[PDB]
Amino acid sequence: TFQPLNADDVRSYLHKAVDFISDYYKSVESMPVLPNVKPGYLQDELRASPPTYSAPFDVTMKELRSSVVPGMTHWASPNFFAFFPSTNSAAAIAGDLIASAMNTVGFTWQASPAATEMEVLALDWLAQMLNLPTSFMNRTGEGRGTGGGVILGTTSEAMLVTLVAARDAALRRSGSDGVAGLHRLAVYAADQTHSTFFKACRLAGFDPANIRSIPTGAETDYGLDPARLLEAMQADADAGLVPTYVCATVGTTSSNAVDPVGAVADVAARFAAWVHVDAAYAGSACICPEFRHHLDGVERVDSISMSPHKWLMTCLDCTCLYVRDTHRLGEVTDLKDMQVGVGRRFRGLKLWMVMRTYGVAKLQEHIRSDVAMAKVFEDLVRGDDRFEVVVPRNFALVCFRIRAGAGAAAATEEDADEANRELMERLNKTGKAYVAHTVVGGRFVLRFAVGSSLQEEHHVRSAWELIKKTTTEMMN
Amino acid sequence: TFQPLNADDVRSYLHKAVDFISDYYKSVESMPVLPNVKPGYLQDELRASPPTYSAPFDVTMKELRSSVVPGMTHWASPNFFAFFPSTNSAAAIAGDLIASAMNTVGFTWQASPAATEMEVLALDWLAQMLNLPTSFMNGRGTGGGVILGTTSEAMLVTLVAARDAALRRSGSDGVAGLHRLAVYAADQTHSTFFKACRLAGFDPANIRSIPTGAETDYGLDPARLLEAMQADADAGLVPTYVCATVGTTSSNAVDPVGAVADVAARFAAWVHVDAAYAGSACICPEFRHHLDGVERVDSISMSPHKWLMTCLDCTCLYVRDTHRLTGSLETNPEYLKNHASDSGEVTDLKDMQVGVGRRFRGLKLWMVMRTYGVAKLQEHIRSDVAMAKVFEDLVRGDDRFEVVVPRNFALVCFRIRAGAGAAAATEEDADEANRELMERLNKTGKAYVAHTVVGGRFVLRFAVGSSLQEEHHVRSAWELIKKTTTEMMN
Amino acid sequence: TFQPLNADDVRSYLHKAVDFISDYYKSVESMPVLPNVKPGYLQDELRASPPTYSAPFDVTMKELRSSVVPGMTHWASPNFFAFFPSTNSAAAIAGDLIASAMNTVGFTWQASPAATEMEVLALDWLAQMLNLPTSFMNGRGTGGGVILGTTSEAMLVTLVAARDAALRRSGSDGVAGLHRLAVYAADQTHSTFFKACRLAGFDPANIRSIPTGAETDYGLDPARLLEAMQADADAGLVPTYVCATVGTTSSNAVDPVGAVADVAARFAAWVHVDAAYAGSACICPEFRHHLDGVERVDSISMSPHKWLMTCLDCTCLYVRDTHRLTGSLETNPEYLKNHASDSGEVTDLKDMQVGVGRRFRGLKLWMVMRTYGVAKLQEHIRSDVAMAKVFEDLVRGDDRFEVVVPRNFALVCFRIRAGAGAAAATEEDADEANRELMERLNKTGKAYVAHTVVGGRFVLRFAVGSSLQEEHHVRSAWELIKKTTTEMMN
Amino acid sequence: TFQPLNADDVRSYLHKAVDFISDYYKSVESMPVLPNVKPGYLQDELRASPPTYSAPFDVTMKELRSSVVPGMTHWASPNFFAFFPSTNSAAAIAGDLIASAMNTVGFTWQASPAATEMEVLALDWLAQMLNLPTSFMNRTGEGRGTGGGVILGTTSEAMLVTLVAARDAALRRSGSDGVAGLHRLAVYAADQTHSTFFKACRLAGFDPANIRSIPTGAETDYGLDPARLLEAMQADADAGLVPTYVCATVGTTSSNAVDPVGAVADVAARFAAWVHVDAAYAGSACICPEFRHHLDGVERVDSISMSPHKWLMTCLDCTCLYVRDTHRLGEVTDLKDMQVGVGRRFRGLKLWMVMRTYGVAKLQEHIRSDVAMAKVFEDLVRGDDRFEVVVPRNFALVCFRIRAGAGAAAATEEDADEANRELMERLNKTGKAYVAHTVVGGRFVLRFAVGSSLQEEHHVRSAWELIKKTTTEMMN
Ligand SMILES: *Cc1c(COP(=O)(O)O)cnc(C)c1O
Ligand SMILES: *Cc1c(COP(=O)(O)O)cnc(C)c1O
Ligand SMILES: *Cc1c(COP(=O)(O)O)cnc(C)c1O
Ligand SMILES: *Cc1c(COP(=O)(O)O)cnc(C)c1O
Ligand SMILES: *NCCc1c[nH]c2ccccc12
Ligand SMILES: *NCCc1c[nH]c2ccccc12
Ligand SMILES: [Ca+2]
Ligand SMILES: [Ca+2]
Ligand SMILES: [Ca+2]
Ligand SMILES: [Ca+2]
Ligand SMILES: [Ca+2]
Ligand SMILES: [Ca+2]
Ligand SMILES: [Ca+2]
Ligand SMILES: [Ca+2]
Repeated sequence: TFQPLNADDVRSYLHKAVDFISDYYKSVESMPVLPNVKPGYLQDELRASPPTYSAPFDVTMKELRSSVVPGMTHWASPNFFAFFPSTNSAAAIAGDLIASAMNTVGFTWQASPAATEMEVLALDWLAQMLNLPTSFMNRTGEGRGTGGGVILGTTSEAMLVTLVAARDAALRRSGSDGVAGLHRLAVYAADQTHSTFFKACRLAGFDPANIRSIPTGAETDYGLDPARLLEAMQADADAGLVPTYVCATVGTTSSNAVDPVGAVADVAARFAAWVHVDAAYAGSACICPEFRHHLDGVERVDSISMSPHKWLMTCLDCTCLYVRDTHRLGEVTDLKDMQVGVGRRFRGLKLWMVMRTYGVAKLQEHIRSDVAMAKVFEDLVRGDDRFEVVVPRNFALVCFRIRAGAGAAAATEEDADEANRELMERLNKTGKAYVAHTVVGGRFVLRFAVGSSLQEEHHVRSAWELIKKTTTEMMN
Repeated sequence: TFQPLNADDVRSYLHKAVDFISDYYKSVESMPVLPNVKPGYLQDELRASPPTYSAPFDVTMKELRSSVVPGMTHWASPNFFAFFPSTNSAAAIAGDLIASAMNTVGFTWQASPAATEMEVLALDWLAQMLNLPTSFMNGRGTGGGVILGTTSEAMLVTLVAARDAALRRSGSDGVAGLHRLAVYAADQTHSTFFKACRLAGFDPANIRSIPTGAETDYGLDPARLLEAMQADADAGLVPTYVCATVGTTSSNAVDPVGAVADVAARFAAWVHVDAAYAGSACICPEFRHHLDGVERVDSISMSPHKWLMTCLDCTCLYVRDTHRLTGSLETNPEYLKNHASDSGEVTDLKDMQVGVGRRFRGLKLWMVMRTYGVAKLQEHIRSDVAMAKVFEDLVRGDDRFEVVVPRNFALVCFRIRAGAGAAAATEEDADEANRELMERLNKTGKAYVAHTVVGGRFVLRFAVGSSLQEEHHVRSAWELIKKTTTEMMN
Repeated sequence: TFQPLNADDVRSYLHKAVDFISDYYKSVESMPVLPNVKPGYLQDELRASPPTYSAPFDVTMKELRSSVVPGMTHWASPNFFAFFPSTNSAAAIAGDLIASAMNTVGFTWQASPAATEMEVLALDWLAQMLNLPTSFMNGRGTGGGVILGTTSEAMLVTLVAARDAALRRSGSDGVAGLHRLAVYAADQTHSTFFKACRLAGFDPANIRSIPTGAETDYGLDPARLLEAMQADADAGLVPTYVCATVGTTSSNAVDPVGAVADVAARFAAWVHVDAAYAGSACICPEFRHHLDGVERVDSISMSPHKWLMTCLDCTCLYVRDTHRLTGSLETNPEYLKNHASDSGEVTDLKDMQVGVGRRFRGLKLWMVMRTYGVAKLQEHIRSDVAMAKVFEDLVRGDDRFEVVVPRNFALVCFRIRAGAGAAAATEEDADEANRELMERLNKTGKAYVAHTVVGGRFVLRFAVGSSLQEEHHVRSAWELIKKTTTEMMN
Repeated sequence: TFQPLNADDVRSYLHKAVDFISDYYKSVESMPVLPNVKPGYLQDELRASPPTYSAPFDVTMKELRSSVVPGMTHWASPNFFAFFPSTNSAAAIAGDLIASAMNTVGFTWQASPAATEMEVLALDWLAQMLNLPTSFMNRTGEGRGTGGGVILGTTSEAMLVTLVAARDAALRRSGSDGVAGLHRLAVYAADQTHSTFFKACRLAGFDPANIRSIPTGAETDYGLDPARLLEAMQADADAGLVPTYVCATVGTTSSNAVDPVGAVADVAARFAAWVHVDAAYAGSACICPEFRHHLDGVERVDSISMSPHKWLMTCLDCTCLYVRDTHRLGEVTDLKDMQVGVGRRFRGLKLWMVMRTYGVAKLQEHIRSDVAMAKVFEDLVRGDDRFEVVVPRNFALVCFRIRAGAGAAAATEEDADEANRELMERLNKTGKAYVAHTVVGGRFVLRFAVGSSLQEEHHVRSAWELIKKTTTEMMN
């Protein structure tokens, strides 16, 4: 007699969830962004064992309010300035709600034709927004493309599955008996490429000795030097190793550096190496013509990924992987085999709803207005001699720091490192900001990632006032 | 001025979504479980290109109802009988909705303390329901767990940990020795295990698919496993990892976990238990014996998004030594550093998975257990098992049919017997008669049945438990099987 | 390589269209006659821009069913009771389909001889059914006819011919004298007549709307017309054209054609008879008296696309002297010259209309008469009249209501009487009660009723004859009126 | 008991009509394009009076086959080369079939919301295809335009209603008491503008003395000289007359001349005169970028019309009128009042179906392939010294003639006039062509209008062979 999807519970539980969400967005700014809890706090609030009997959903919701919410970091806060914002939208939430309720598993087209076709559709649509070549598209206006896509959970998963494909292709090219020649394969990326990529390399079975982190410096604004790449790949080829894969990043995590995609593709072409472009964050901006040059040369690379669940208003998970000329690996299917596990939820519905409800023009103005707020902040930092913008701002992330010589409490560059750490910690104690750091050229640097979905320009200006106020109180 | 999370839209879009969900559940039984669409229909109806301008959300919902829903296979239908049902609940849907709205990314504990602490709590609660040994929970314990999206990822990361330890202790020169490692699973083990082996760099020649047969009800014969492992060792290979399945995908065979563990311990091989579907049953004491010996394995996974009313994605992995996983999976990039991670007192769950980011998946799982309670979760397992028993006994009382293997949970494997009619004299005729019966059942729209092969024989699976499905749906499906069969014989 | 008329597409698109039409007629009664859509819904659903690429016609038909049909007011519904019904037939639809496919443009006889000769034949056949004087047909006759799209165009071209003759004979200096010309119609004459006067350059101060009242059942009083014309003449104006209506749009009043003609003949004014709706009834001998005196008028029009089962557009204009029309309307451009036109033996129908091109509209009208015959067309008029009489007598037997004027054809004008209940004590209350009754009836979706004003009183029209409508639809609509009324009183 | 729309008749009558149409298109080429009937033939075939009783539809269809079809001029023939082709499509026919069956009258939005909204939609869509300014559009992507459109029956109706609006506006500007000053208003067009325009002028009440036909000559390829226009409009203004309206034609009927729209608009702006652009035939080509310059300046004119029922595959009737800044004359309505009679059929459904089924790209290639066939013919004529192409070909119409001096039977220019007339008559007697003529610069000229929907390139080449054969047999 127990019906977990009975009509009354479904409507009343979801209505209570929706009420919570409405209130949460209306009040999240009034909360401290970073919570004031210590590890282990939750087990001192909630019972240690699952309850034997059922409770009213109201009891569950009040434990969510009393014990969960106060322990969260509010990514949705307009004063969240860390990492990259997980931008979101009413359409994306509604689409994921509907996918959760239908709860289909699309491991084949037959297991749900609409789910597979919508994932292909959403991928082909976004490929058009990015102005990708037809070689990355499944369906075309009248016919078929020569490429394909799949909606994965993470950029790391995108890296792994393209690493595996490149691995097996190089093993065949080099006459390996199975994996016996795996120790001859080498892989390459700039040292600013995310550390999860080198981890993916190790997961795929590449030898630690042949995984190359190419040093970058400020003379290229920490983008990969194609000459240093060629030098490293040639030396490996000369020594009997097989250059197998290069990851180029458009918009690195630490400082939003940009690797030159076309130059990297040409250098890798000397060795028939696979080239993957990681544009997890900044890829979203490339739907705008004034950012699309960052992907020039993508037509010569083998794969590209970007994550709408960062900067395209689509809640997690949504990472889009595109692969060129898929025939080296009618029926309308995504590349379900370039996926850690086939057998996961209908991720495509929310991405389609985002594009269909808002349209390309609003998606582009969402990018442009975030960039404009980032420029407002960058220009405020540049107007205060106590600070410096440590690298050029390419998108909506600004890297800045208190200079050495700003005050007597920042006399040496070691002093400045400590002052910037103290500033970041003071900002986070106010509850009116969440700032985290990185290291650029040996220096402790504050990141300022503009774009939390609820955040408006006055929030950024107010954050800057707070940075000025806090610095001033520190320096005397 | 464009505000994607403005209060008006958030409320009305979600209310329109809830109205759709309400209607959908009320009307899904009356739709055909399988659609009647051709490949490529969707881009025909929606367009080839995204719109330049915006549209009211009512339009999006209209295209959902008009173009998406008619192309769906309705997993939620009470007449969906294939694969394993994706059981679901109002609480799980509500939890995932709230997690989607808060949309926190919990790669570290600091990135959102409650997201990681609730996941740990939820895993611990499920471990208690499962009566897992305390060595899988977390004093001095090394045990621990992670929610992942899939069994495949759970297989992948334990394969990688086993691989790295084998290469290290066997003196591999980097990965030059990877071609020496060997892995084992019964031939009834899900195909994604063999795929995860290939992902991790294991050599295809060294991935052992151990034959099984009716002698063990297609469970893994431990003597045959010992034979295969010893032979590899004698040949200079390194036996590295064994996968045991409790509740196989095809016929719900159960591998003897304890004896597999004892055999593999002669080689210090990693033992993982895949209980993706049947693990949820083990919250019931009459099924917990299928996990006896888990106290001697290295890892076990099961998916609440199959049989524990928690919408996809939700797969729970438990390990006896988290340090063996984080050794292979951890990173320490500068931009993620924080005092809590430095202190060693928290586990950053990015170090238990492939990726960095992750959703707040603990919320839905906790909401399911917190709202419904153990007793209701147990009765949910039991009532599905009883419905499947009803169907099993119906099949048994009709001499044209046979139950192909013993029924351990809520999947019945059955077949039109050989010699049941003039259109099934041979076994080759029965093979074709069962395929005809399956295609006919699906064509009515009042069933979705898919097949498997059990010992060379074409077999129909009847997987009970779709959340909206009641006993009368199962009885009516049997009547539909009988009547379709009778019409096929003459 | 793109072939818009390839055989495969022509056949399958049209078969899909016929299937839609079949379904539409079978299901239209079950839709609400009036839609429930907001202004602007369509571009929301279809997009703001045309697609770059092609789509299967099945997609076009799907958007027809999903987005167009739900926004329609269903003229074809048996419960459509407003305006005048657009009566239709399988033969007329088939005729227009074939004309659309052959898609000839018949500006001259040579441009397609059969298109013009069948139009002449069809007009002649209808003139016979109407028992028009032979002076309207074509020996030595000057009479003749043209099929036009609208009564408005028929009004326009006869206004222009009358205008040009008045200016010529009254000694206008070019069009300097146009402000001296005057035109007359009863105030019950359709608003498009006064619009056509303005199009032709008549002065708004000189366009006479003669008052009518209950004394003549709102027909034009010829003494009041003579008064208005004589007064204008005495003042130096030139009475130029009079329009008489047989079957007015509001209440189906009938102007006395003979006496209007005799009054206008004292001034040599052009007399046109507008019988757009009721002219089709005059194929029945018991209605032909409404046209007595047509033998003395200059022109008469009526629209088979109202009450003669010929889908829009189809309006027939007859004149006693085609030369008075072609004098104003003809052109002789060089590229259209041909021997048949030069010979004077054919009438190029571009010289009887505003435009150059024209469809083969004679085909549908001829197919209707040829397939069904006069007797069936007569019985079609009579059965509609009898259904309207049924409704009229129902209204009469209920003391809360009144029939407002005598019923001449198949339109009943009725009203909630003053003093019928406590919510209709005054006439101002009855005016509001009838508007409430009308809005309620339409809200049910089982009726579409619209109103008119008869002698300062808010009145409901009940226009019988929608082609799918049977007597039980009329009886059920009366029951719906009674029950809606009763619920309104308390 | 007689149901004219009973289900059996509807299906069987329409199926017989569809069978007829299928056969007709398959066999129309085998018929003589021009029929061999004399005036009055039909009344000698069919009964003189309507039948008293009903007959089976088969009887009706067989009279269509026996007596109607043999008397038709087959506009649908691939060998129809006259006037302008009435191009057509399966989608347009299906849409008009469906409109005929629904049979709604859309004189208000409420009388059928979908019909009005679809007419506005189809107009706004085609305006985008023509790249008309927003000032001619009803709805915009996110908001509203400042203009509007209406789907009329004819170009003449478009002329009349814009003439009326311009007339009443000039009467108010000039202080006229009603129509008392109508004799002061003057109107203008080149002498190549269709004669139905000067007729429309007379219908609207303009004085014959003030209706101006501006002479054109070969020095402008018979396009209107803007200087001659200004000279005529200035002289009228100087004399006390009120210049009220100018019609500019893009693609004249006789020779497809093109009036300079922008220059004409600027000249008319001196006098505040209304400017209408008639592009009945050639307007359809302006959905292609390489023809769109012909409409340069449309942004400064008051109205523009073109007819999809000529060159955009939409069966009659379909003439689209657009009016700029409609506020000088929410709710979504066409300009139903700029229409001779409000109260006509749902013309919009077939135009939408054409655009939705085939898409912009196929509509453009339909224009380009007709033009290409026209160029093939033009180049064949130019390769034979006995002929001349008398004006430049702008679209898919070619004007050509046998020269004087071609043979001894074409020695004087009067002889050539008679030889071209004899050629045209011989071509039409074969039944394998329908050619009609015009006069250009005092000379008898053959028109050759490419584009009948069934016509392919071999049909045009074969017509040229026939012209060569026939000329040769004439000249000896
Ligand atoms: C369903 C099932 C799986 C599915 O694995 P995923 O990676 O989650 O797609 C694996 N193993 C078993 C036994 C199953 O029943
Ligand atoms: C966010 C980020 C990642 C992390 O990706 P996951 O989805 O967590 O695997 C990788 N690369 C870049 C450039 C990133 O910004
Ligand atoms: C319906 C009707 C009209 C309609 O005129 P149109 O120009 O065809 O729209 C005119 N007069 C009368 C009496 C009518 O009943
Ligand atoms: C076809 C044509 C016309 C004739 O228009 P109608 O629709 O018959 O009134 C007018 N002008 C031009 C340029 C034409 O080609
Ligand atoms: N260092 C990674 C930051 C990150 C990882 N996954 C993510 C998803 C969404 C926003 C940010 C993010
Ligand atoms: N001289 C006019 C030719 C013409 C007039 N109306 C038409 C419609 C369709 C094609 C040609 C045409
Ligand atoms: Ca923003
Ligand atoms: Ca809108
Ligand atoms: Ca650590
Ligand atoms: Ca159940
Ligand atoms: Ca297609
Ligand atoms: Ca003549
Ligand atoms: Ca009737
Ligand atoms: Ca063509």
